[PDB]
Amino acid sequence: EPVNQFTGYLKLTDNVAIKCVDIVKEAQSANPMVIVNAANIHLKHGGGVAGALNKATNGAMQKESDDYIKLNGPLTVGGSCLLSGHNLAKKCLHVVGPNLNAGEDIQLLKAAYENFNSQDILLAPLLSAGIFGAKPLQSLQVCVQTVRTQVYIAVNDKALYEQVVMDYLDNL
Repeated sequence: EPVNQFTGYLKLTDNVAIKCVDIVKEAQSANPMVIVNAANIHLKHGGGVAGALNKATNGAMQKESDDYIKLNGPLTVGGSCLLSGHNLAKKCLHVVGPNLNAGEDIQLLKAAYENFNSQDILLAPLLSAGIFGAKPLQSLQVCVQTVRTQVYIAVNDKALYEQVVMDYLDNL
């Protein structure tokens, strides 16, 4: 029942924290109020983060998202909608980062991360990573520049995490 039980993070700034952990494992440990899904505009939750989250919900996320699309239609790249977080969190903020492999502009990551400012505390993946084709370190840099609320970022990427740590040490 206690929520937002975030621990073991590296605080990169007063707003942005990072941990090297699987986001579903971390949702179970932290019991967040808000989880971010790395969605596409059609809320088709397959592949990368979206598939992992939807699987963790036994497809409940997809069912709700289908109903949303039926009534409201697709999102816009850089946009978001707030839906149930099902068994992962109270709320899920579905945020659409640009897909560089679909030729979408990487600058749309600013708009995408601005959505995080609508919730006070969030557990999130880096947006536009995996086959969305953005280099995760660049996605992190935009997040740090843009997000003003408290975001806890879960990355399952040892290479990235150890570089982020090196950058933090260099900046002290």
